[PDB]
Amino acid sequence: MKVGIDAGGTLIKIVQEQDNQRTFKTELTKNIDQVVEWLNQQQIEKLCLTGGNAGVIAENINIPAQIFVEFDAASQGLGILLKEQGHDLADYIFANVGTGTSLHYFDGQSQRRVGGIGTGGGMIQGLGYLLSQITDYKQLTDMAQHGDRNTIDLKVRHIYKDTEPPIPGDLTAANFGHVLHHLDADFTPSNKLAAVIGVVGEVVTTMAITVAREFKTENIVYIGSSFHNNALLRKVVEDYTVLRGCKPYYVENGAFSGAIGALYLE
Amino acid sequence: MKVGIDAGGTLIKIVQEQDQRTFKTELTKNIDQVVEWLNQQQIEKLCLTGGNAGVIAENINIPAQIFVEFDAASQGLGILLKEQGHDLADYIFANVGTGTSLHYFDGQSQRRVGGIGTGGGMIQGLGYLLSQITDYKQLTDMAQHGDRNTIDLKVRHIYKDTEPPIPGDLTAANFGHVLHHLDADFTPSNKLAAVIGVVGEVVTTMAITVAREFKTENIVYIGSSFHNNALLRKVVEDYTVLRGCKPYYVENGAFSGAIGALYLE
Ligand SMILES: Nc1ncnc2c1ncn2[C@@H]1O[C@H](COP(=O)(O)OP(=O)(O)OP(=O)(O)O)[C@@H](O)[C@H]1O
Ligand SMILES: Nc1ncnc2c1ncn2[C@@H]1O[C@H](COP(=O)(O)OP(=O)(O)O)[C@@H](O)[C@H]1O
Ligand SMILES: CC(C)(C)[C@@H](O)C(=O)NCCC(=O)NCc1ccc2c(c1)OCO2
Ligand SMILES: CC(C)(C)[C@@H](O)C(=O)NCCC(=O)NCc1ccc2c(c1)OCO2
Repeated sequence: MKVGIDAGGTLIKIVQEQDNQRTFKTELTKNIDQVVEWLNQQQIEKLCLTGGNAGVIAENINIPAQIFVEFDAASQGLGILLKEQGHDLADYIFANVGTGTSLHYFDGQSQRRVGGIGTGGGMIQGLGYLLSQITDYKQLTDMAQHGDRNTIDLKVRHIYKDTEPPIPGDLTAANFGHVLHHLDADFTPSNKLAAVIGVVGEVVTTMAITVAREFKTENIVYIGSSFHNNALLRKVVEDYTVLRGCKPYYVENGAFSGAIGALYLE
Repeated sequence: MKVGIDAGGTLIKIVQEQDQRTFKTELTKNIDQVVEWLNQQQIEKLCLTGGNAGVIAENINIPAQIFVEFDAASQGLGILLKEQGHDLADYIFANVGTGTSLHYFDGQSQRRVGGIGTGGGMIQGLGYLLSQITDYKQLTDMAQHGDRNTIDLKVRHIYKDTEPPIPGDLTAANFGHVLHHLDADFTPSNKLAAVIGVVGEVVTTMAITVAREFKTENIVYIGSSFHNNALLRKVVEDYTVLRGCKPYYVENGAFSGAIGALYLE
């Protein structure tokens, strides 16, 4: 068997290949000791590593392992998954929405990193904690789907009132920009959490359409685990990608692009 | 006298000219008292811009020309840059207000090249949610000597002891260190420093991205979001220089739109 590991800041993504059967395992980066141990109990024909914690694994296992640069590995894996699922895209932006967010332009034969921003899943978790005292990711994300942003976010029509805006009125003018018009309010943990995800999705999508235009593609492929159990984030990103005339794509097992890629760079 | 007013989401910026200009600011909140002041005054020419120009116009008892904010801001900025001894053949400008709007100026005119709702309004609102402080002077002041280190995550923190493929001192995930420091103490300074951080960083990233697209090294930052907030100016200044671009701040750049309303007329 063959194993691929993308050991990120938050999640360790593991892909095992026997015959042609794939196994897709996720594990916490916090529990990296139990990944190293599992690995040490296994019969492995080939081990390929990538991600920020790849080296922690590599220095505590009993076998050699090839190590790849995660930008390369993610592009390779995502090419594999896009093909298999029927997407045949000449070019595209891809946005790896992980703990942080990295943005890449794939021109048809290779990738180039073209931007990055620190708004991603880490912010959802961290800023989510500070506003809700919720540490559990499922709990945090589920609760945010129950939320309404309208008392928190300020729209363009709120600013332009009864006059004609220079950009459409329903757009977000200012994330958290309505909070001070609603100080009579509670600000419920759900509402606050939807606004966090709101701001994270809008920033990511904004940067992505921006570089899409810069590199003259209209296809944007979103990946990373930040979308798992977060319909809200996936909605926010999708709607605004379409609103600005780009085509968004999500891919089955998108979050393992890295782990897959590492296997097929060997 | 001639009057130019940029009535924003949060602040109303007033410029009076006799001969010689006067700069004055008031809260959008208190728009009523701006209208009262316009109504008692003899004015040769009143020019309006911004989202609340309409609210002004329909409550004043005199006529008023209304100009579009992006054109006016561009025009006033050009004027202010020149008066302050700059000759930039082109530039990005980043109007950082309640929300942020980004423009490319090619030497003759401006195009909007994007925008983002991370801006002064988010500082105020998210900073209220993290701290319960509503007074702006106070909010921005608490932030100034905060420490972001237990809150933000650097690339070096993800990459541990191996060589990262981008510089390790870079922020990797805003608020991304929070869960590794659950052992109390998120203080209001550190939290507010982190809000400013994320807003400075998002704004600048957008700015330098459009600066590359449009092939200019010059980025001019305006808006009242920089008032009483050295840390926002620092965060933005440093990341811009990091990315190869030249940052510029402009004395009274918050009044760009007000000034421009007067000289499009
Ligand atoms: N079970 C989970 N526990 C914690 N976070 C989760 C979970 N499932 C999804 N997430 C989300 O996924 C995000 C991380 O996604 P991902 O696996 O792409 O990042 P990473 O590769 O660990 O980080 P990076 O590659 O930026 O170092 C988390 O911050 C969180 O928002
Ligand atoms: N005295 C103040 N009161 C409230 N907000 C202020 C003040 N001074 C600066 N600000 C900041 O500036 C922002 C407004 O920027 P501005 O350029 O005036 O935008 P707008 O045109 O939308 O009013 C506020 O969101 C706040 O962050
Ligand atoms: C694992 C990665 C680090 C590749 C991933 O999480 C990522 O790309 N994160 C975002 C990193 C980034 O590009 N940040 C942008 C940034 C923007 C502004 C900054 C800054 C950093 O440092 C200080 O000012
Ligand atoms: C006064 C203005 C509205 C001109 C100024 O505050 C501004 O330009 N704000 C930002 C508007 C913007 O470009 N927003 C970006 C945005 C990004 C994502 C969005 C979205 C809007 O609506 C829903 O998803």
